[PDB]
Amino acid sequence: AQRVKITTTATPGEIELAFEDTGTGLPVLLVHGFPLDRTMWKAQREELCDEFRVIVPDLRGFGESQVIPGVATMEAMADDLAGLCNHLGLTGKIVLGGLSMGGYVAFAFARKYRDRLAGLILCDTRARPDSPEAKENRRRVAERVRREGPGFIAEEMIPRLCCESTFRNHPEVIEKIRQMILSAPPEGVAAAALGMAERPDSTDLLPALSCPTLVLVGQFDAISPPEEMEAMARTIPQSQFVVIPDAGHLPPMEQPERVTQAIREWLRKVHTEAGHHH
Repeated sequence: AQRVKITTTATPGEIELAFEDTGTGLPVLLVHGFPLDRTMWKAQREELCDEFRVIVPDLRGFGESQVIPGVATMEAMADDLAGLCNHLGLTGKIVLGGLSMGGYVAFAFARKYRDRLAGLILCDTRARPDSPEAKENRRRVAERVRREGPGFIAEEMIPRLCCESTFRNHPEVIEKIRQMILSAPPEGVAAAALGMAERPDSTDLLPALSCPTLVLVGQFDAISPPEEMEAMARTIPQSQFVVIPDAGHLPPMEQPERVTQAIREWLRKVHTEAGHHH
């Protein structure tokens, strides 16, 4: 992995991001969820790099990236991604993928940087904004995590994040997810919780998308359910909708091969060398 100071149009104008960059060719940036880090996309990075260039950052406040106290808006996170691509000389089109919060970041990027997208991958995410009770819950999580750290988040969320078959067949995956949550910087978690509370509604963005979009969901996702994601896909032009069997909310980790294959086959259709040149 690398760590670089990037220039970003969001406050505070410069930020140090940790990231992985593996493979050559057409760029695919994959954005983790909340409270996660770049390692949640490790299987896809390590496999897709035979055919694509896979870039996987720790977002501001997460993993090994700089923590920026206050509010980390979805827009700011998207600005940081644009700045990372600028740093790397990836100033043409990319495919951008995200899971859950990472999907919220992808929407923010599509609003602002639509001309930089060859495609979008939306996994286990939602277009609606937070309800009032969800906003209040973000504030409560922020307040507490700053002081107590993320253990309470792991305790609440682990039983909800993955399907029963993952617990039974892949206890090592459960433990990796637990460690990922437990390691998340307290103030980074807080700043992102507050940022999520204030994200806009992306419902009307969806029909306005101008690139192919892959919509992926675990069969047993209780958090961003398949019925909701299917309904989302029906409003996105040039969508492909894929339900990953025997996965909950974290298909990339629970069913890594199925997710890698779904992404690979879709990328072959949408992210071509001739499109990069012209």
